[PDB]
Amino acid sequence: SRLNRESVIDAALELLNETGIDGLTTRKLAQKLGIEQPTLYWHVKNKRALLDALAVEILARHHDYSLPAAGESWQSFLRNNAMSFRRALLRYRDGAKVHLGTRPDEKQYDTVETQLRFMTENGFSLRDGLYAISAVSHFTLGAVLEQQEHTAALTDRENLPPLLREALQIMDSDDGEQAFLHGLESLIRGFEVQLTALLQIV
Amino acid sequence: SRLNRESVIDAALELLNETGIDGLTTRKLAQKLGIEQPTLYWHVKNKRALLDALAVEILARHHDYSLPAAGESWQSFLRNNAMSFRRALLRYRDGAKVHLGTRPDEKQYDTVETQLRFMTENGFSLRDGLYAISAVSHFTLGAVLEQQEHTAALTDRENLPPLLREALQIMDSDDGEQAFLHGLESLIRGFEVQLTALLQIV
Ligand SMILES: Cc1c2c(c(O)c3c(O)cccc13)C(=O)[C@]1(O)C(=O)C(C(N)=O)=C(O)[C@@H](N(C)C)[C@@H]1C2
Ligand SMILES: Cc1c2c(c(O)c3c(O)cccc13)C(=O)[C@]1(O)C(=O)C(C(N)=O)=C(O)[C@@H](N(C)C)[C@@H]1C2
Ligand SMILES: [Cl-]
Ligand SMILES: [Cl-]
Ligand SMILES: [Cl-]
Ligand SMILES: [Cl-]
Repeated sequence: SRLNRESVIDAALELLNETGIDGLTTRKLAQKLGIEQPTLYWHVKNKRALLDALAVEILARHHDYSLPAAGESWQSFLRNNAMSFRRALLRYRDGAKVHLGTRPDEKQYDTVETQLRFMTENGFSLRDGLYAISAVSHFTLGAVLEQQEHTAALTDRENLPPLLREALQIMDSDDGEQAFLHGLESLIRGFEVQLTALLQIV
Repeated sequence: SRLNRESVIDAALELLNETGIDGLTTRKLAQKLGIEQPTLYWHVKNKRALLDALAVEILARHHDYSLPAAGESWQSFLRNNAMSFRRALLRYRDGAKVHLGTRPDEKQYDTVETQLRFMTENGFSLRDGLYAISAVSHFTLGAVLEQQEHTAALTDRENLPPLLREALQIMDSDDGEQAFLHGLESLIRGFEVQLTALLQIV
């Protein structure tokens, strides 16, 4: 097959979706691509390189709300950005796992700079703006992680107390979206309390 | 070596700390234990079983704030519980990854029931209490994930714009704890706004 950047990543995304993060071995990638391993090594040195590139491409493909609308409130931007990030992370098997620990790629610099600048323009110190964005990112990654990994575990592997029993029905009543959106509102409002408080005790 | 539950888990925890979640293969576990693979299979059927058991034991060992103090506020319980959960997840390499997607084990039923009951006693519906606890869990897992995976990536693998440059210094100025604690306060306060609002628009 074609071994340009785009096609290697396509194939790796396919292989990820088919077999998860453990299936992504340079060995199985060579098979999908129809090549020998030294051929693949010329293009792709190791799993880390591959994963870093997949993380960027997952957002290029499916992260459709990466910048604020004109005059958009910071609350609304974080909300829309979070839902977009969640969507993108859920579109491939183990995609959140792929994203973990990545730092912004050079291709993403202008976008992440604008996000950070936008927060400071709305009254946050750089630090407080970053802690908000971070918290949103972290909560969204955890929520997605937990969902994706739960589904995996249900393909592999009775005296419940009553509240737990009900709580289990509730979590499993949708894909996680209800709990995620409730949490996201809580988070955004907590940032707001913090921001508006200025130097007052809060 | 001894192949009781306790010693198998000890060994697997050791192997996890030494080699991360990918190092935990039934094959490498058999070597640490000084046994052949069919011997190990009698005790441990597959990786999933192992991981589920490790997740429970990581909390038994290092999760020291799993229940509310007498008269403790719900805010203070969530705070103390979250910091405890974070500590426990950070005590082994890839321990958050080990915990992902696990549901409460029978050994943990009484504790999780009490957590859920405690929330409802403090004015939450079961559902809203669960969304709070979930959000805390998810945010803590993401935060820990991101930290642990970042450190891994720094063992494997220059025109930064200014805000990103500073933001990178800030994240890397500690182990993640500052951002985590700031986020946690934001989250808890957002739950409070939601709870006290009752049927009022908020
Ligand atoms: C600001 C920032 C971000 C991210 C990030 O990893 C990061 C970092 O590692 C160090 C310092 C700053 C940041 C994101 O992953 C990312 O997901 C991202 O790259 C990103 C994106 N590229 O559009 C986002 O939308 C952000 N959003 C999920 C809060 C977030 C922004
Ligand atoms: C309530 C609950 C919890 C957890 C959980 O996985 C869960 C679930 O999967 C379905 C329904 C309810 C819950 C936790 O993982 C756990 O980490 C947990 O087992 C736990 C523990 N065993 O002590 C905790 O302390 C909790 N805390 C991190 C918010 C949280 C509580
Ligand atoms: Cl071709
Ligand atoms: Cl080619
Ligand atoms: Cl022995
Ligand atoms: Cl034995």
